[PDB]
Amino acid sequence: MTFYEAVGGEETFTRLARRFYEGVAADPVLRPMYPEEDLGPAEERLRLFLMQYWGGPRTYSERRGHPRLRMRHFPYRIGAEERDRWLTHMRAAVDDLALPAHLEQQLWEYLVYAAYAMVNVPE
Ligand code: HEM
Repeated sequence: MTFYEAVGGEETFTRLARRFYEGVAADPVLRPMYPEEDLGPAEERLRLFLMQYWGGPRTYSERRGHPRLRMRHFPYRIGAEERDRWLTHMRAAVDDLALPAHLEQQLWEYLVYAAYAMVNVPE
């Protein structure tokens, strides 16, 4: 019984990636930063990544290799502003998930830390 299975498995992340990406999609600043006309495959990459990370299927890494996230975000201008907006849509996406307090909190803390860590603009 992993964290993965406990929070609701695959359909929880689908829900989370989906709700996060609607928030991202409708963001004046974040949206033009996702350089795809179609945001479907980006959603998908997130969904899979989160699954894998929390102890679900290793699909992400069998499709793309290692996550090396800080490396993969290297092309992008991720400063305090971009991070804070990313967070706003994650919070909203986590909230809608309506997970039990402790499971919510662990997932949130991770997401917070990871974004804080993703900031890569010497500033
Ligand atoms: C901190 C603010 C962040 C910004 C502005 C940001 C921005 C982006 C952008 C523009 C892309 C490419 C999307 C595309 O393909 O069109 C991307 C990819 C991705 N992001 Fe972030 N990101 C942030 C933080 C995070 C965090 C905290 C996580 C994970 C917990 C994450 C997970 C991913 C993953 C898994 C990909 C695709 C990885 C792959 O290429 O296989 N990002 N991000």
